[PDB]
Amino acid sequence: VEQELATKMLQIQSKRFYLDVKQNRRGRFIKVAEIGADGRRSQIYLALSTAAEFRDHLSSFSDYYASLGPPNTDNLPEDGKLKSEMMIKDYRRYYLDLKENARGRFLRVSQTITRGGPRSQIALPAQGMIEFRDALTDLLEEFG
DNA sequence: GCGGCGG
Ligand SMILES: [Cl-]
Repeated sequence: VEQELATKMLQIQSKRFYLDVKQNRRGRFIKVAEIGADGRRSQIYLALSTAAEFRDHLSSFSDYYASLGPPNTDNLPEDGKLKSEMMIKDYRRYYLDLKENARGRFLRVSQTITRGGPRSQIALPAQGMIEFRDALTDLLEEFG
């Protein structure tokens, strides 16, 4: 029992993103879906307060990204976060990591509760963060 | 036209 309240769709590189504001008996939330070029779906759910936090943080990630030069690569593998933030809502944790690999820079958004439990993540090309931010802002202006 | 380092 989830009533749809508003939607936005974005095409970013080979991916499509849907931002949907919905409501159930406990309240309102925003669902963020990533659809890969092959059709693979990944989704995260956000309280509206968390969504606004997310929207706020995207600007600093974009500022940081815009200032970067070329990666540089030694001869060992690397994870490395270029930049990290974490958000919390109740028992849910959201990790925002700006990362680089051979496929470019991207924002990893990961949702977790416990080590042995359900996990969800989306991966947003760094070039799409401004567009994504402004889409989130449009929905936030209409809700909560 | 991708593609995102797990248990
Ligand atoms: Cl809330």
